[PDB]
Amino acid sequence: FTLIELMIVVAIIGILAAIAIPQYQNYVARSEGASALATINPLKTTVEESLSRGIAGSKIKIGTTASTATET
Amino acid sequence: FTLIELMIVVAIIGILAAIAIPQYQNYVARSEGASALATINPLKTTVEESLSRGIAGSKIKIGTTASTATET
Repeated sequence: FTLIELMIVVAIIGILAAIAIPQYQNYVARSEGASALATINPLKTTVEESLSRGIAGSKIKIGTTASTATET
Repeated sequence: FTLIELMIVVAIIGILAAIAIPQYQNYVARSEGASALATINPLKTTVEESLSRGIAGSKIKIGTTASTATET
């Protein structure tokens, strides 16, 4: 092992560092907003259809309970 | 043993000395800086990933304790 060998390794370590890391939280925030909008968008169909069929607005709830003829 | 033998030995001892020693603390300092940067560089990934997944910034600590769903 020579000192030139180790100094070249140190220089290449420094060069391999310093790689600029761009902003990434904006991408995550935008994806979260898109996911939320895509999650709550189909619920417009449920509310509108239930209101069209006469189901009371107070009877339109959120859950996995089996919807009856009066509750959705 | 002759005096010329010993004087040649003394002269070669003096010649074998006087070898200039260049600066070396700069190399050690540069290697230490590179090692520190390479040590703390991967911690950027941990912090960014934990913040992306919603883990609170105050919950991102340093240690070998097993990270839970809320602490990293």
